[PDB]
Amino acid sequence: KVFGRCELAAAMKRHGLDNYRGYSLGNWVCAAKFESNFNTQATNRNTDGSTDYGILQINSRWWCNDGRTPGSRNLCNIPCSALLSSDITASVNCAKKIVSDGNGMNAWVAWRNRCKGTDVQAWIRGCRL
Ligand code: NA
Repeated sequence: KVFGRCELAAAMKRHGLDNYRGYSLGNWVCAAKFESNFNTQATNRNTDGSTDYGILQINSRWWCNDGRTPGSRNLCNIPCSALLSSDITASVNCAKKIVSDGNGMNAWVAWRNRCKGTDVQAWIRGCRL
């Protein structure tokens, strides 16, 4: 599924992402914009052979099982495919564990490089939330 901006903002809020670990909804929407362009089916193969899955491009090295990332963990206790669902529940639950890991949203390199320190509230501007 390709979400609308305000549509994704609403889904993330509904699943308690807004101000989760102190990160406003605009941070989450910005990260999703640059990770996936709001496409739940987005995948990206990394050089290390791990893969990134879904609206927030969660990686198989730590967070999900894809059966093809040697020596990897599955800390969200999910098949990586669950992260490609039109239903963002698995992505949001897993993102809550990731953003709790110690480095906050710096875990998403694209959030650090493209969202961090920017006017992120622009990403929920005009949305009925
Ligand atoms: Na894994």
